[PDB]
Amino acid sequence: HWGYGKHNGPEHWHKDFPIAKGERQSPVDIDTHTAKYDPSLKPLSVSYDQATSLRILNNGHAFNVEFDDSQDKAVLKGGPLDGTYRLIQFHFHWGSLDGQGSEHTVDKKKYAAELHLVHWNTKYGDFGKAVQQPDGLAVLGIFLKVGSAKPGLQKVVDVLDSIKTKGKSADFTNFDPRGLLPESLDYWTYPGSLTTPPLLECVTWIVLKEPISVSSEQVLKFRKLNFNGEGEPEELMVDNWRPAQPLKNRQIKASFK
Ligand SMILES: CCCC[Se]C[C@H](O)C[Se]c1ccc(S(N)(=O)=O)cc1
Ligand SMILES: [Zn+2]
Repeated sequence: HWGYGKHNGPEHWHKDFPIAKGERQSPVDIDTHTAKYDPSLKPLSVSYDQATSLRILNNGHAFNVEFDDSQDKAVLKGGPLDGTYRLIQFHFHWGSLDGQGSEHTVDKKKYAAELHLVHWNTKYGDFGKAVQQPDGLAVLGIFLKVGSAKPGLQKVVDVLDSIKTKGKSADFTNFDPRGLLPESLDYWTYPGSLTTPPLLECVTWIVLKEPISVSSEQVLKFRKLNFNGEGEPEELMVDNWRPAQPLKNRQIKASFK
């Protein structure tokens, strides 16, 4: 099965998922000098005041914080988007060392980690339908750098001991994802894909320019997670990131000058 090892990692994925070599794959390097300011892009609208978190799951590739998406409770609108996109889950990608871990890069700079807040277009009715559509998903990407602690991340860090291994889940109610945002909502945007199999070309990527700061102790706790199931030999959950893919016939747009 696919993963991030020597034998099943990103360079192998094309054999089961040929769209891996497609025309709008993610992530990409954001060349900040080549991205064009698009004065017609709107401010992002992030409306998370009524978000209902439910559960946290170790899926063997990352951990997902899942939300109630059965109503318009936590939505993303505006920016490059037409219509309303409902928050379904967030997860991270991170490194074994602070100098790697992000999926997107900025002028080839790798951050320690990257947060993905995943949303689906409500005109398609459910997430499974939305991933079959070129405008089905909107993923809000936020870089993490190591420095000062992020206080709004700590409730996530403290539960990870309870979901160490693949298939473990824990109740995770009343978590406020607004605590993970930076101050500025300035962003880059481009059409892309899921960054894991099945690599479907269904994502409007919205990547915030301002990173959030997390502490070394916070990311060290991410790196204590396991890819393996309980009672299997330990394989630390680190370097769960896909490298940058060819931009091909795409333009990255900036919301800011
Ligand atoms: C069977 C249900 C529908 C088929 Se999609 C299969 C599975 O649910 C992957 Se969900 C996924 C979401 C976000 C990302 S990312 N890193 O943000 O681009 C990656 C994957
Ligand atoms: Zn992701």
